Amino acid sequence: LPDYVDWRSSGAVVDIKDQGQCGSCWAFSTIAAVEGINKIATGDLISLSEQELVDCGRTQNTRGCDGGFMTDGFQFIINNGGINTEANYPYTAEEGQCNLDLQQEKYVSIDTYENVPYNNEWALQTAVAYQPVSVALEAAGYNFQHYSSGIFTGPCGTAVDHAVTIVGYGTEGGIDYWIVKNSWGTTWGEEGYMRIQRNVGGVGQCGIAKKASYPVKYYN
Repeated sequence: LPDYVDWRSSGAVVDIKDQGQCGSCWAFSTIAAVEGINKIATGDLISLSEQELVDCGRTQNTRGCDGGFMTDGFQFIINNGGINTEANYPYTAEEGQCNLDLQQEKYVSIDTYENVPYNNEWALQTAVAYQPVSVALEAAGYNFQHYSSGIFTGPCGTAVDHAVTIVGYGTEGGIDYWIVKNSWGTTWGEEGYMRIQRNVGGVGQCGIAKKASYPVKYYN
């Protein structure tokens, strides 16, 4: 695998977004991964609608601003035959009624999704070498919350509670890291991103390797 990967460098990552006062992170992670594979497979970068997932993608386990799962996000886009753009179905940071007309407008599609084998940073690295990958991690701790620069090495728990998107990886000063795209706006971390320690084993740093998944498009 490559020594360094950064999906931002090849125009596969939309500018940093802010979920605001709403636990919709599963939706931001779903969308960032779909945005990535769409650029990789088709050549065009399009900013897509988190609000559509929040309003229209509710399940037994996925509950808009009350948390959810990227697998349900991917499932919705597959089931619906696509997803609308950010511009057409804008983000409100509030749970609203599913706009059926906007739901019918489809600008990006995915064919399938896959789960990265659990607790396997090597499998995760393999997946990230091909595309941005949706992950969940433990983001509730003071140090994670106040992260501003460098490679985050903890402390943090492992009990997944917040979804982000891995958009690359690398090594600096002998320390391996993942590049994480968060949805807390540009004022958090390294202009919205975090470098977080990689190759620590097991569940990965802050549990990052526990529940990784990515969307699939059959044709390039």
